[PDB]
Amino acid sequence: SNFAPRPGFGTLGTKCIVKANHFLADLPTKDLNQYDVTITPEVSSKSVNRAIIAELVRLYKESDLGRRLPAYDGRKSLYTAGELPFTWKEFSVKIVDERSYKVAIKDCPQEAVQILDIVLRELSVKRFCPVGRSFFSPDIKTPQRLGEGLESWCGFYQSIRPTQMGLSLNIDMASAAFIEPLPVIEFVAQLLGKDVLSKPLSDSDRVKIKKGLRGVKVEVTHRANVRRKYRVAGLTTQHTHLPCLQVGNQKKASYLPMEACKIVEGQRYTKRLNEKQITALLKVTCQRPRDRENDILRTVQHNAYDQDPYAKEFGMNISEKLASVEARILPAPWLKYHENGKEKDCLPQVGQWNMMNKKMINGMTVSRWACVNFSRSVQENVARGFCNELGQMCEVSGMEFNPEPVIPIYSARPDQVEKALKHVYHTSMNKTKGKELELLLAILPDNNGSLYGDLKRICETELGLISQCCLTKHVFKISKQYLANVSLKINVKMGGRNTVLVDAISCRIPLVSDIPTIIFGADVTHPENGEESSPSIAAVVASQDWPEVTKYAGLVCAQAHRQELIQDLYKTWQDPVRGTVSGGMIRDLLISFRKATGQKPLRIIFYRAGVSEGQFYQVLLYELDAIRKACASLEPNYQPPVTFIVVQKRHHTRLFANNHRDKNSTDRSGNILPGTVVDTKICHPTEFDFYLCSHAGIQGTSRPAHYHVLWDENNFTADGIQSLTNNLCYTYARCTRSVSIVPPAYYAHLAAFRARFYLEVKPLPALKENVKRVMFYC
RNA sequence: UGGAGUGUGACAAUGGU
RNA sequence: CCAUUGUCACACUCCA
Ligand SMILES: [Mg+2]
Repeated sequence: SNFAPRPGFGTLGTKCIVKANHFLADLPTKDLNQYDVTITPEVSSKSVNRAIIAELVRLYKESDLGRRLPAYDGRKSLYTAGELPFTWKEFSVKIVDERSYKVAIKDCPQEAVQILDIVLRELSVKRFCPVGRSFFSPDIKTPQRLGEGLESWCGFYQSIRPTQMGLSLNIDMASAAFIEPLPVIEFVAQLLGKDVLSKPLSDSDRVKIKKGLRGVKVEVTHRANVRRKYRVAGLTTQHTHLPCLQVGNQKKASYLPMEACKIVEGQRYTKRLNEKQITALLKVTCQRPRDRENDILRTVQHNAYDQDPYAKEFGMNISEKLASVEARILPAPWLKYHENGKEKDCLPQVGQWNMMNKKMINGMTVSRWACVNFSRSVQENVARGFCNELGQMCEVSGMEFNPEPVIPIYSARPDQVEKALKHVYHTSMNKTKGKELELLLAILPDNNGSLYGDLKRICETELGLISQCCLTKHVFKISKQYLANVSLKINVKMGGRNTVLVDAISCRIPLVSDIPTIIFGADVTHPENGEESSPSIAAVVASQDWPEVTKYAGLVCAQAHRQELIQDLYKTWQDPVRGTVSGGMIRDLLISFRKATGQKPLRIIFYRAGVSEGQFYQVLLYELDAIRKACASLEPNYQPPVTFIVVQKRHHTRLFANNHRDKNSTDRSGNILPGTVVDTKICHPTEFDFYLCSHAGIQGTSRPAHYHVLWDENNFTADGIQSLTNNLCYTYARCTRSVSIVPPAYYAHLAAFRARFYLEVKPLPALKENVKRVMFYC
């Protein structure tokens, strides 16, 4: 039917003013009429068809139409200011640069602003040039060259969206690099970086220049007045040392001097960017959020939708100022640490912190391990020193480490990885009278080349041993931060936890810490390798302790090729021995939660990540039906209130600060503070969703996460969801900062990306039991 | 593959005509 | 055709 409505706006948190990029567009719903084309031929060239329509209209702008400027999308459709008096016009206006075109002519906001978007694209095409959807214009921000002849301006790309303030036009900034409009002499001088007038060019250099100039339009300069432009037919094999240029038809071999041509501002694309060019473009493409806001503001002031014949003939209005919206800043939560450490409560300042004089909540006390060395550079002494230093860092960071390994560090070679792992596991099994190995510190080389894949495939699919890898350069140059951040992984990998929310411990967080609640997750990772052969694999994670929700336990399965839905939540196959057996992922995760806590969950919160607005409804229907069926098949009369929350990240809605000279910014990359929520004036007006940016920026802008709360049953308040999501966004296991998208929907993608190595329709090999209950993937 | 983030390229899924 | 999103790869920056 319909999604879950909005139960209001929040009030808690501080106040601040954020200026997003959503220019409100006063829609002119006076009158708009569509039309069509009755053409006997067919032209597939968008630009050519557009020129045709323009010329044909000019041929009869005032003769028959009358004081009108009709539009044209690019298909069988024309949009005017109304219904024109004529009904049976006949025109066969040809184009000369050649077939007769015989013709016989015969809810309020959506259609009107679809016409608005059509005329927007028409204006952009008429003024600037088109390129992969995004229009780019030179005279925007003083374009400058970044390479030999490649110079990059600042383009843009609009998209109307039916937001809350009345539908609004959107704007973003995209950059492309095109060749400079300079004489060929200077172009060659900059390309080769050497003297060219007195120094003859080599054959390889000549071939490179010919390839670079292939397809480049050139205008003759030997004529003062007739500077006709021609396409480059080729370069002749034979300052007279400069080879002649072939233009025109291949049969009509015309030779011109290299100095008798010029660049005609190339249209589509230049030669593929190199390493030295991509770095400069990256240095220029993304700037501080202040500069991003300035360019977004400028690209509409320059484009000037206000003063335009189309705007005059329709009345459409777009304010040249970015939208100003109020957006509360949620407060950071309190974190409880083990009492043995100097500090027991640390609050995150700007969304990040470090464990100075702090100790993890639970130390799993690893006492058996081995270190396998997959390299020739690092040797026994260096590997033993690295292991000892990691042990000392782990002991000072919270859990006891056995100072000496079970077996001496078994050096090996990359090719015999299976033999090395088998020997190490079996030797250490033989010793200690058969006690399983807690962890193995692999040390794999810099450019492993599937060694990492083979290692993390064997150690989990076949052996059942929790592993941990470190590159060679880190071993050679160890740092306290690096050792601490690997110690966090080692601690969470053994079923322990290291950070816990103070609110959850006290059982005070709303609608979560009063009855058993499990916070799920989901994601997919398509193969992008061939077609119909490599299955796309799906992952699901779920919490496994109610008083504090920090421990997850994921499990993965393969599914059909490039299917976005999580194919198998609840699958039933006939089994004559047992009957109509059930299974999937939901049954297994609920069973694991029940075993690991004691009480069946009584409220499911689900964080399905990565779906499109086009298929929100279909994915909601299928996943929620699967959840209901799975839970109903676990115990009769067991229907927990589910709460879908779809997470999106790749969205083109930025967020800046009202004044960029104040304390309303982070330490660096002075965009918004970590924790802002913007659920007013930029969102789906009738569906409950809210932007959010829980992660401190580092450079460039900060792409806020766009949570889109789908079907909701247990009646969360909007402030309740915002607070719970921001708070949950802090308890990240493998890091000490604040994550962008919440860990329940982060671990899913992380485990799905992990599971791609397990394969080598066609389900993946199962994970061993003793590496499933713990966070193997993280 | 210590981790977090934001730029680009390539490829891909889905909604309306 | 017009979009909304996703995966992968590379580059850069930052952490005690
Ligand atoms: Mg993902």
